[PDB]
Amino acid sequence: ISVRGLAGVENVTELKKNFNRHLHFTLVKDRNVATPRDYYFALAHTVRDHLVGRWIRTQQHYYEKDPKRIYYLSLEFYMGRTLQNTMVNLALENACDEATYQLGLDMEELEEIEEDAGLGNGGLGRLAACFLDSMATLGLAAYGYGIRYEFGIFNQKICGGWQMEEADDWLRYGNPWEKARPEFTLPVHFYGRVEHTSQGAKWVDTQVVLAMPYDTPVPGYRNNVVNTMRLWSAKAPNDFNLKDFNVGGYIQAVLDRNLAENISRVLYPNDNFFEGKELRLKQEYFVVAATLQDIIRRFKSSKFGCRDPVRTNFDAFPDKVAIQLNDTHPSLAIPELMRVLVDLERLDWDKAWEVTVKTCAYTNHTVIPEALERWPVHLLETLLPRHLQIIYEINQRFLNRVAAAFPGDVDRLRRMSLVEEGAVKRINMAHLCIAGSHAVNGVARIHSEILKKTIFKDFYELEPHKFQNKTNGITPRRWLVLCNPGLAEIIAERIGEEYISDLDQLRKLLSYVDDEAFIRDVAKVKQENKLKFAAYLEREYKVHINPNSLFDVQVKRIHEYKRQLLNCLHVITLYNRIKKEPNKFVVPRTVMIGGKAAPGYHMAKMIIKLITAIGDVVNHDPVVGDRLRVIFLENYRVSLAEKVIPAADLSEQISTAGTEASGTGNMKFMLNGALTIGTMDGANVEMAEEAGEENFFIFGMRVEDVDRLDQRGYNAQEYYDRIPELRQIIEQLSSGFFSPKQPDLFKDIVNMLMHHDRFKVFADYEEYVKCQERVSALYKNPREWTRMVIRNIATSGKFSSDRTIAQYAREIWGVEPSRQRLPAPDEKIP
Amino acid sequence: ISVRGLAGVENVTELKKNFNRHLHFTLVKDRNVATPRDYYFALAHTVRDHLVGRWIRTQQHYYEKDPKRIYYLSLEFYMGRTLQNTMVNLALENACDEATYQLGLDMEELEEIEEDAGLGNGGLGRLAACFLDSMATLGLAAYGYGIRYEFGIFNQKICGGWQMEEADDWLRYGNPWEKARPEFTLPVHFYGRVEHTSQGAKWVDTQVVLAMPYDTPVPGYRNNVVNTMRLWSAKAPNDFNLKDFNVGGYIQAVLDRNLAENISRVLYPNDNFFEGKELRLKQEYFVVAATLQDIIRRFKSSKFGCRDPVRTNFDAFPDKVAIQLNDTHPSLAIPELMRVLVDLERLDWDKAWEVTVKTCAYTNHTVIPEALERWPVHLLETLLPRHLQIIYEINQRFLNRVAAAFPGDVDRLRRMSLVEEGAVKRINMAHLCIAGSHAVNGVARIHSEILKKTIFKDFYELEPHKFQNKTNGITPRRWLVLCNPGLAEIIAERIGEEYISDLDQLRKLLSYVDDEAFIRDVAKVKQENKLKFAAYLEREYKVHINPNSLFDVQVKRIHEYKRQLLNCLHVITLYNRIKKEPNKFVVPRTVMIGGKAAPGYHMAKMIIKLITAIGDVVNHDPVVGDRLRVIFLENYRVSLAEKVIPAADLSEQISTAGTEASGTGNMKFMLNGALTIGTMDGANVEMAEEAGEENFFIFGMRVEDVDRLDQRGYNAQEYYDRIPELRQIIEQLSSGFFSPKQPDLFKDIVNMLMHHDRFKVFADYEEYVKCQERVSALYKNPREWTRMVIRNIATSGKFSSDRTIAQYAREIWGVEPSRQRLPAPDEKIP
Ligand SMILES: CC(=O)NN1C(=O)N[C@@]2(O[C@H](CO)[C@@H](O)[C@H](O)[C@H]2O)C1=O
Ligand SMILES: CC(=O)NN1C(=O)N[C@@]2(O[C@H](CO)[C@@H](O)[C@H](O)[C@H]2O)C1=O
Ligand SMILES: *Cc1c(COP(=O)(O)O)cnc(C)c1O
Ligand SMILES: *Cc1c(COP(=O)(O)O)cnc(C)c1O
Repeated sequence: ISVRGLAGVENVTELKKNFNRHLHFTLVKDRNVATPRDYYFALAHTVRDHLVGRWIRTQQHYYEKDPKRIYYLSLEFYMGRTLQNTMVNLALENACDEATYQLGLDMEELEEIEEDAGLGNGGLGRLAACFLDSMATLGLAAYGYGIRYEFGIFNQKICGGWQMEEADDWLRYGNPWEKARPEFTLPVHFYGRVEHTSQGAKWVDTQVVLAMPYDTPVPGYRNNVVNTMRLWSAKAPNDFNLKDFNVGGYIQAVLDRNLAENISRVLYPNDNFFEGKELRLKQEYFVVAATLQDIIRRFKSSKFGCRDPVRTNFDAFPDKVAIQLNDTHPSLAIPELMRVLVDLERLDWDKAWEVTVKTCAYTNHTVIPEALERWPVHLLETLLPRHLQIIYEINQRFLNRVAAAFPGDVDRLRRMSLVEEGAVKRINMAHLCIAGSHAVNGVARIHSEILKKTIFKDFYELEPHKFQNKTNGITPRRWLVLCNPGLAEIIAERIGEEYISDLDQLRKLLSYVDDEAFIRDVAKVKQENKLKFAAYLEREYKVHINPNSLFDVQVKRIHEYKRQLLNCLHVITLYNRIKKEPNKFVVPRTVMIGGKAAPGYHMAKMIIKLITAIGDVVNHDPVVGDRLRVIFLENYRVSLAEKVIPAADLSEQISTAGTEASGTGNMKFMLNGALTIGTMDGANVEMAEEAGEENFFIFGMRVEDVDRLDQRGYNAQEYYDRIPELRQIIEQLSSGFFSPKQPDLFKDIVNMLMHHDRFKVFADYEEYVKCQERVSALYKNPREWTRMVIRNIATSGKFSSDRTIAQYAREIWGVEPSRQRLPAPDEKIP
Repeated sequence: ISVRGLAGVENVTELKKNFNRHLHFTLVKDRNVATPRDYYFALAHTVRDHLVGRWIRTQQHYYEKDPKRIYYLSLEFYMGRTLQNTMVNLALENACDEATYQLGLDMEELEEIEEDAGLGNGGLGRLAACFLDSMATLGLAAYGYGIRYEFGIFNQKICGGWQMEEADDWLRYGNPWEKARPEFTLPVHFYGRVEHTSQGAKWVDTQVVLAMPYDTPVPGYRNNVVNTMRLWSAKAPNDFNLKDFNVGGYIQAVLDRNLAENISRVLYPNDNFFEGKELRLKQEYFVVAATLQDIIRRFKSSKFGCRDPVRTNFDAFPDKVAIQLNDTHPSLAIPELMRVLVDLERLDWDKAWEVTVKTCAYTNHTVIPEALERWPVHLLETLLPRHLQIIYEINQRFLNRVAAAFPGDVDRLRRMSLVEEGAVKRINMAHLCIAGSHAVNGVARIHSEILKKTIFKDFYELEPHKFQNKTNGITPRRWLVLCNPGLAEIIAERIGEEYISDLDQLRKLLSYVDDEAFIRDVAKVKQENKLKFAAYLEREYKVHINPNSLFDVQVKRIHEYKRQLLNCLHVITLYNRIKKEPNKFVVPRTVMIGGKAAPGYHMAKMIIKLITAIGDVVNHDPVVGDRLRVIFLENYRVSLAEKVIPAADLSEQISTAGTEASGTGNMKFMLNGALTIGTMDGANVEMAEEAGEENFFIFGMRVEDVDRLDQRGYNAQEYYDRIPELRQIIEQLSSGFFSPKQPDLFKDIVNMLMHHDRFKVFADYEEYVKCQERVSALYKNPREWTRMVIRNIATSGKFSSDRTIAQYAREIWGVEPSRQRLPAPDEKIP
């Protein structure tokens, strides 16, 4: 059937009876009233059963051996569905497929019932998910720590071409994967005030919110290792949240509990954008405070909570603990670790600081200013008074370091301060992270250089040793084996299976680049993938596409820097040329654009309306026929990505050079047989560098060109004046060609494009359509297109998160990865 | 060990492995980190497993056979713990005891970990719970329908002698008994307006709240029948509760969902008291609306949703459906059933009314005015506009009936109206229930007569056939076998086990009233019970009592009509007499008073303070010694009741004649070997009548005396003037003898007692202490005390809820009870 494992005689039988056990005992249903949803749960529970054994021995193991622990703090974990992934990592896929088949059910139909764990916005969140899978696969004693939002990223609905947001109640029917652990609930403080008494400061009169943990298993790939992702939930204490007496109402007091519990209710839907709301800040301290207590408790037991030097010496803390900050969201971990060490454990400042810096590491994910976290001092002042004091003190000592290093450089001092003066005083969380971490890293080579040359230049000069780079990656498991079994199979037919946990081995595929059978196969799976997607489209969304055309897709969050607008310009261009010479041949294309817009991002929502507007016109022009279709992919999410990417021919990664830190969708497309048209931005550089620029469609300005243009000054009128095709499009928008009933509908877009385009869309237009013409040319030659594809796939190995994690492990965490199978799952009950 | 069933070889082994299965697979724990709480859950899950099989066949059965269905609507279901009860009803107690023993655990210690299902306030709620158990035991196709509050009755804490309320988070660690059924979620409407168009009215522009059901199994006693208790939970729709667009905030919209969900958040903590809050009304319509849809859906399938006359003829509705209104809380069911039938199903008014009246029955539980539900019209007008219109129409036609029956009786008309004029117009829900039900019943013989003679006199004259009586009862299972296995065993040693489901058989115990062994035994278990309670006291609450003294206990909600104050007066009297003649012998007593006070009931909270105040004085007077102890039982609840009642010697049921509708705690004490000192109130009358007045300690005014006094006019001064002992107590309170630091602390109590005692406490004082002297006398003669006890126990049979239910079934529901074992639980998988 494929190498989804063995469909053993004993195990298929075993599976079936346990499926029935759960349907009866767990779901309390009988075959006569069971629905597909019930069947999905029975299976999920059956599958989950297989990894609890491993989960328990894994955790027990780490307790015995006591290795250094890696704590990945992130406010986002974009998990997606977990049934299939679990089957894949446990080699249960074929057996489950067989068993369910024998039970007269279609496993695939059941898999579609699982709701996505959308606890993330996009890149940053998905990265964390890929990392977890890699850390488990590499045998690291790692823990993912975050917030259990009961409402993840909103579900996107298109009404009249506009985006409509609606709550994502992903827990509505329950989550069979998580395990509530109310017995490990912890208290988290807010507000209050600071008392300075005799031997130390005291955080007093605080409001208490409780943090209840929920553990979700994270299985490594076929190595019997199952790590843990701990998500915190906010709960109100039953005392003060009722006991602070003297009138108010008993009922009201109870109803008001949903005020402390609002902390974990919903994820903020922003991308590369910072919103300074109090609820956000609360979420940030909540996950940090709870997590740290858990970390220290585990440390206090270790082998120190037995003997060792005997005396809670935190000197070994860094040798046993490593906490990675996914961006600045969990940045309060730094001053919080200090608070605990100094205020509670009573360590001297300097010893505490040494420990803190030595255990913390910070990862930066962007360089655009509006994304940078700068919290107003009055907010920190009210909500976390002691943390502010600690920050000021950290700042004080850091600046003194600077002054001593750069005597007299007074401007440098203000530039480097963690405190920003002006309208309102703010705290620069990024500066905080740099100062309190022993390593700072970018997510792509160019992005990392930009940090050193630009944004954090002063810090780099101060401590050059801190700055590193760790190019992002993706998990071959979910992003290949899971979503594209067809491709994985044919690759395995030639080079084996070892590449799934050693993606570098894909290079061996280079020697089949001239293989006639392989070329035919690679081309076949892609055709099968396109057919399946084209079907799904009519199935769940309804209104036909042509599977023979070129599948041109751009899927990612909607943003000005991502330039979906540039994609738009090209689409309109294709349309106008066809209308000009109707009876001239052109390579057919289905351009698919999908992505979510943050609710408050007006422009982004305007662009979504533009895309659908273009489709309204283009898709109903008889002269166009089936040569050009514009489709907006609704509710783009992980599960949807697993469907489009394998069916994509052309991948669009066209952000303005210097704006996309790295990107990861680009890597997803490369490993799945799509060709890339993009700019020298983020990881695109490393990808083209790995496959060879001849096998990549690069175009547009490089970072240097962008800066040159800025010196000069960007004037869009120029481009408008010299390119008639561009002018024609702009006047079509301006006159209502795409919005008849509301002719001025797109005035904001045009206005922006002509007068305040921060991402110089026009500057890259000419080179973009020219480049687009080259891909159309190559598509006309199936054999050569496919051969170029094989060159990309065979050369994507470097982009697996296993590689990324191995680097973090060795160069930052100080731990050694291991592909050693944990001692089976085998029963055991001590 | 006892007749808690057989500890079979095969089953104890089977139990043990499943206990381990759950500990591992369900709790995901290993023996090395498992805590008593974990062990409790493993067991609960193991036990629950045994009744899912029966649960499924029971429900399937009713579907096949299709009998008349009984729907018990109540806003309260005081369930308590359910682990033991389930073991008892399934004959699993000894086997589980053995198995856990072999696993090296103490079952009793684990049982104490289970949280109480406190979804009730007191009598009314517990009645519903006893009823459910009886309906299952009698094989009735019955369903308990209510609201799943996430916060039940508050947990009571005594601080400085005052009551402190704190949220009852009973779901904190999960509820292994319930089964969420999100697939059966239903919509419930609120607000909106009424449109009158061509063919009918339309309830329009309503706000939608969703009702998610949660099913809990209700096992009959050893008959393999497992009925269902369906509790509704409020959930917000993800559309409009987000989709009603045009600014507000996406985050805020999501956080505001906890506004529609507040409907099922907390139970109102009132007793015999009506609070006209909107949230209450919402809760009332919520349970009614959701339940009815479920009822009709089930009806539409039946055997009509196949064939029958073919044409949704609701003429058979009453032959297939019976809905019992537990008080007026679910009274909206009447106008709602009309709305659906008329507005949606399109039946003519008259045919709809005939059906409604024929399927509804109303149970009244009190006669005090402040407890009567009278909803302001402006509230119904805003929240349920169409229901108001229907009510007005019902009223219109009903009054026309009256006018025709009593021509010219204009005052009768206003008296009988469902609409009350005055300050604000209100709707008399009780009048509504009488008009729309075919039967109205009281809960005790005297209470039922009072209804006919007083409160509902006019209605009785109009339709004498509607009024009936159904004396309350209690379940011998929980209230005997479960809480007093010792007593149940010795009874069984003589007369067998058949009495557990046929309590009348207890009469046979009469022939052992002179049996020397029995007398010794009955006396022994009570001594053992007292020792165990005396221990528990020091264990969990701490500060000694004497097990040889007379256990004088009064446990029930704190209320003025319950007269805990009268009990107080007596206690102080005993104290004063001892202080007068220290070296005179008196029978030692431990008087225990426990009960919760509604948060807003100032007087009731003042009484709690008085009781603790008396104990402060009495318990620390050296001259008193161990002859008199005053203890306030904290957080009185079902699980606590199961502990005190079996250890009680004297039961206090001293409400002012005519105020306690029935009472059920009184019955609990009688069946557990306690003697009763009380007034001729509620079921006390029937109890004394059943055991013989010679075996009961009756005292005080009868109903007639109370009325005589009211004609005359009640003047407490008189009693104060003629009884020196009474005067002495009042001046002690007034002068601060019991409250030194705050001398005027009890001015409200004294003031009330002297000037506004609605329950003439003083009028019954003399006859009360005199009577108390007679019980002390009899306690001095162990052999005769015990013989009187045997007379009560042997004669309590009539007070089992099986009897009550059998009567409801035959005289109101029109169904025949059956003690037929359902065809085993045996596997089966169709
Ligand atoms: C999470 C999100 O929507 N935005 N988002 C960021 O703010 N930073 C992002 O991080 C990812 C992962 O490191 C980068 O690949 C991406 O280029 C960067 O924009 C990213 O995707
Ligand atoms: C529920 C509650 O606390 N109060 N409460 C009532 O309002 N009515 C009550 O109903 C029960 C059960 O029918 C009666 O026995 C009791 O006498 C009556 O007061 C009762 O106990
Ligand atoms: C991989 C992924 C992303 C990242 O896409 P980019 O093109 O790097 O912005 C975002 N959303 C989902 C659903 C993803 O799978
Ligand atoms: C039985 C019971 C009641 C009823 O007691 P009464 O004396 O009838 O008011 C109230 N609360 C609990 C906990 C009960 O068990």
